[PDB]
Amino acid sequence: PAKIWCYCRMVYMPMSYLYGKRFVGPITPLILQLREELHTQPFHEIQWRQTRHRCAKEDLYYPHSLIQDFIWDSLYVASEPLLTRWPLNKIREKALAKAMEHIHYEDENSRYITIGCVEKALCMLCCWVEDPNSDYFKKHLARIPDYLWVAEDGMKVQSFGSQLWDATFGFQALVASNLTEDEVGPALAKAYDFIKKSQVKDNPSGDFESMHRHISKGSWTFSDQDHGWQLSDCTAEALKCCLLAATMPQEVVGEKMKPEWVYEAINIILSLQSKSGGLAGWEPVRAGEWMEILNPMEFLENIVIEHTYVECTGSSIIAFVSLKKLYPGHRTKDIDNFIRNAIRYLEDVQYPDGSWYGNWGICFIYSTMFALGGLAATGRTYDNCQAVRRGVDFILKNQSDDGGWGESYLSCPRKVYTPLDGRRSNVVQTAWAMLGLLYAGQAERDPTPLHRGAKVLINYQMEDGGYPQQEITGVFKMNCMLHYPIYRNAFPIWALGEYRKRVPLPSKG
Amino acid sequence: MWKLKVAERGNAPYSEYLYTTNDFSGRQTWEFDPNAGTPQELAKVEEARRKFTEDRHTVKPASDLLWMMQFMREKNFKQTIPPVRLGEEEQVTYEDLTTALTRTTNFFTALQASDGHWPAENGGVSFFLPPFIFSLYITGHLNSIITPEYRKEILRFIYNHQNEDGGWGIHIEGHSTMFGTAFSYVCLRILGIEVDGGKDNACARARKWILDHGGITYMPSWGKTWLSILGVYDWYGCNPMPPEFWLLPSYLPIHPAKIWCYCRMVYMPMSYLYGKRFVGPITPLILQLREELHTQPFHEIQWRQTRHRCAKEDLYYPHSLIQDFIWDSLYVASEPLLTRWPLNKIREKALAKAMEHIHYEDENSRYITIGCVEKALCMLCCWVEDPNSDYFKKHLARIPDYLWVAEDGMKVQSFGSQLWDATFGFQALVASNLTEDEVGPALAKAYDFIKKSQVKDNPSGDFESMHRHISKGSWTFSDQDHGWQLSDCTAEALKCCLLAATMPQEVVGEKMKPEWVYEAINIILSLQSKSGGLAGWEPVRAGEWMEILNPMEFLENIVIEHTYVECTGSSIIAFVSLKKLYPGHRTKDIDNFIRNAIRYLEDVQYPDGSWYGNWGICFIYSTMFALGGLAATGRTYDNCQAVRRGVDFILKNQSDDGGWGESYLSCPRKVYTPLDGRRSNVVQTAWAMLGLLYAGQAERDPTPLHRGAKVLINYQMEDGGYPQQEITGVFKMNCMLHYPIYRNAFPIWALGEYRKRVPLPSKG
Ligand SMILES: CCCCCCCCO[C@@H]1O[C@H](CO)[C@@H](O)[C@H](O)[C@H]1O
Ligand SMILES: CCCCCCCCO[C@@H]1O[C@H](CO)[C@@H](O)[C@H](O)[C@H]1O
Repeated sequence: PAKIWCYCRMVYMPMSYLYGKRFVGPITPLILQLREELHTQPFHEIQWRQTRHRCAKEDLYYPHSLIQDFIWDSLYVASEPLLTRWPLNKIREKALAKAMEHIHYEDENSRYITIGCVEKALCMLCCWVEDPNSDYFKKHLARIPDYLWVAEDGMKVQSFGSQLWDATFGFQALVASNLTEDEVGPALAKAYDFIKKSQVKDNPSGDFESMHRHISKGSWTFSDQDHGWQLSDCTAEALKCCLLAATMPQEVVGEKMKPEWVYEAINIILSLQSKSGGLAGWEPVRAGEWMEILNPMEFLENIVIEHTYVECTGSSIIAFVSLKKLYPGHRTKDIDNFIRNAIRYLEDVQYPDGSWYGNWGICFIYSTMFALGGLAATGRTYDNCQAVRRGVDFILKNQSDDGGWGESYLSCPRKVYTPLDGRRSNVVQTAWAMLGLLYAGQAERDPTPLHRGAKVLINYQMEDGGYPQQEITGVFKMNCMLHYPIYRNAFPIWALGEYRKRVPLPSKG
Repeated sequence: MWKLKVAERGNAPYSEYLYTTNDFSGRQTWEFDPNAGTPQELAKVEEARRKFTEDRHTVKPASDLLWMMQFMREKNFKQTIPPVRLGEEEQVTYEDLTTALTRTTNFFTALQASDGHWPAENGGVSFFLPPFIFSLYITGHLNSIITPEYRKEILRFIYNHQNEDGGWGIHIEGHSTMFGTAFSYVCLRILGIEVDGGKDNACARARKWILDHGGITYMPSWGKTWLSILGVYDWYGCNPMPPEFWLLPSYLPIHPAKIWCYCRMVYMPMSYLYGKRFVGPITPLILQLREELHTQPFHEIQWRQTRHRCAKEDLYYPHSLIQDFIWDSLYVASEPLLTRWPLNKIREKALAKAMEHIHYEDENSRYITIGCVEKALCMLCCWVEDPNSDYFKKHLARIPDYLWVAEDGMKVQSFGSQLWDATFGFQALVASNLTEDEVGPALAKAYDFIKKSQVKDNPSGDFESMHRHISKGSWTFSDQDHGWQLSDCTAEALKCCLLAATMPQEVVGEKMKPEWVYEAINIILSLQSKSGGLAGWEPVRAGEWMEILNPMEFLENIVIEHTYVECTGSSIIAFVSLKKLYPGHRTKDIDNFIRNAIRYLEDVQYPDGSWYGNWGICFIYSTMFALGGLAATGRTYDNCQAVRRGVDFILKNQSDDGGWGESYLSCPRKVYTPLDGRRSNVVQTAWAMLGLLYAGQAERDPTPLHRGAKVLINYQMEDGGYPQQEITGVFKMNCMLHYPIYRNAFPIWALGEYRKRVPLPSKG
């Protein structure tokens, strides 16, 4: 269990307990009258041993391997005839007790706001079937209304919080944009104090070490401080925000953080790193890529084991480069080595077409922006450099009739980069492309394409404010999708803030 | 008193009469004449021996000079042309290049053209000869087969290349290995030579290196398995390899029809030997030699916990945790069961199936099976079953087909390479301009041999559904007597045939029928992967996760095959060349295959602008083939994807005079270290020039090409050829190979197209 991914470990463990207990819910009169219409054959007059392997051709993304199917088939006859009529009392009871105590130790440290709606829902049943009358069940029931949400359509369910990530992105956009009226100072302070208060500093309760978990010291979460989960992606943006706000005057933004807490964040970031370059999100490395053969699901990919993410590597390298300007005072001979290790990783992930796709945003250029931002930091030029011109040429070759950029939700799963969505464009994707191209120093090279890129943004501006474009603009594990409501405004303002700073574009009137 | 002569002895050559397929089409044999002698020519042998003995440190390999010496009397050309030398950036004209070609081509084509090819050699690594010595010692025919005059030659071969530090190498240019050192010491000691401490008899020197490395328990699994048969090691100290893997309905994920052919044909005799638990007789030499080797008493040590002790010098691919756990579980699953209470039915059926599979395989292979080690092990496998038979005698009869002699002592040739080198030489000759036009008879005398070298008959018996692939009009790497499909040689053979097809009939002779090429095209199209490219023997079996079960630790990617870039480039250039002659077979399929293969080449490219190969030791060896296969589909240079990367990589890396060089350790480390003293080699420079030429850089900027051509004329010998001696070959990223004719085949090929591409006008 100390080898598999954290999400799979915390999801399948309640599944393991439920399978071991063979728990079946009460058969209400609705169940008996509804179980007949679903199945095309009679409910109890069918077979089940040979019906286990029937995969649909519509929901099949990663088919099972021969070895995996053979292992499951062997285990079916190894376990069911044994641990159902003559169950090993000692082994099964110890396994159930260990699962129960692990779930109890995990939920207490997670403050009952555990990762995933499905995982929390399954854990609620797992703890209810053990003791319907307790306090853990009541506290789990109390945090249920923390996930429901309302929109233009009916009520929906929010998988997890994202206030910290969007707040950091908005703060970075605001500070990058020129303070014209300078009245954003109070809002910047009222967000900075919240950001400071959002830092997770306490260790998980109990013996977190040697319990299939990693050490957390001054780390950041993705949802809120109440969770207490280390994630290198959000920490890299938080450190950049803190460093950029550090140089701002004290009299305008307020007090500043102590310079000793950043060392813990640097140590945590350096803790997560692979042997060939880059870093993962939660754990550095467990095993090889051959562990994915045992994937139970068929509509996802790369779930059992983690992998290195290019966006996190780019954010970490740009954060480390930004730190050098302020003060070099911690492991001068180690940060340079880490940067050298990370530099060669970015070149490997590049595809021959000149672009490499990400893992969270639905685009072949979403990770390109972060890579270009993290590549120009180490002095990578454009006239004479390796792999820098490939992304620029890829971006230039692919545009709309008016210079816009667009893709489709099926582009990433097929890994083909199909932009045929009607030759349309979106504000978020165009802003991402412009920001990525800006880090390459193309403003002084040839800003003529940038003129239409900026002009295709002003028309989409609403008189009431904001941009009315509505798209998911997010992917999850190459099959699932995600939506962000503030990306419509956060990124265009960020791009327009640096558009004037890079190229003055003089015009008296 | 050694004369090199074609065999022509199909009726009882040494001990048993054998059967040929095309009247000994290229059979290689060597005989020690009893009455040969010359007052002055025989004196050259001592000079050849002493030159290598004194320049072993500076030059590790040795080109075959005594072999080509014998052909100087048979063809007394006596040509006198000084080596043309140009300096101070003087532009060369057609005259100097034509003179150099006239001097370096006539003797090359007169070296050997009677049969239709040139005798080539592999790379002497001193790795598979101790198996032959052990086999001959265990069969009792060592005295009958190995004459005493061969003993001094093999002793000199062993002594000529020995590391002064004590630790030998896996290949000729190795450094501080345990397998090679131990095997060489055992083979030298078992042939009746005592223990001394001199420079010639360096047993005492090797004692210090053997003893200070934890005995002989740090050698790889092959060494332990081999010494367990000779009464030196114990079966409990190695890993279990049950012979029951061949009993399955071929539905399990691991079946013999899934693993590579070489591994399947090598480990099967190992499986039989492990199942039978056969141990050779303990001669008085064995008991007196088993004590000095081990640092502890022979029988007073443990073996169950000594199975996992890997040396830090001969470790390239460490074992995985799952593999070690599987072996540990199998050790207690099989040994307590199938040793004291063996399953009679299962074990007997497994042994019978292994025996019948070996017998069916050797008959179809004409007893010239792949690999010296595999043949040596199969000889023991068939001898322990029936010491008095005909298969054993016929195996014993083909033993002298592998021994070879060079400037150093007698060596062993792993496999034949006459067809590959003959095709390369023919391609070079036809690409070079026919100045005197007298190469026509030699071209015909090689073309008829090439036509006769085609394998057309199916393997005897039910070759299909026997873990083998269909062969129809295929080509082998060694000779037609083998009958093994290989897409690499077929691609070059088809190009040679197509290029010779457009030549006039009156000058080269008759031509092949246009119906046989369809079978070759079908065979080539049969081998292809689902993502692009193709393998050598089988299209695809499983994924890349099968390599976790690798038993060896000094190699990599042995259990399963892989796609080779060089073969893909050769196939695509052959297919493009075929379109010019006549499109008449699957017009909608060849284009699809080319489209599939095009995208494969882009993927294998490294970010540095170059991708290394698998057979030549260079990061640019595969680059030449890729560039040759990429410019065929209209890939330009000014505006194209990935074409400029290789050109920039080649331009950025040069010598002080524009030369190119690498090191044997560059490919294993995948770093492309050229720091060999900033030197260069003729073969590598010719490869680089040929690869750059396909990119159309002759009209772009031929200024770098001037020095690239000039650094070649100086290396030209007045007697002909180039004296540079390097292996210029790699095998599975750890082993090395040598080619003796690459010194001449490639420079002439480059010079032939140098004048054709850029005229370089100069009136005088
Ligand atoms: C200490 C040794 C106890 C011997 C078996 C106890 C009697 C049966 O006990 C049961 O046996 C079944 C099959 O083994 C399983 O259900 C469990 O082992 C156990 O509950
Ligand atoms: C149908 C079962 C017959 C007996 C199987 C015993 C377990 C297999 O084991 C083998 O069986 C041989 C034949 O009995 C015996 O020589 C030994 O028990 C053992 O070698």
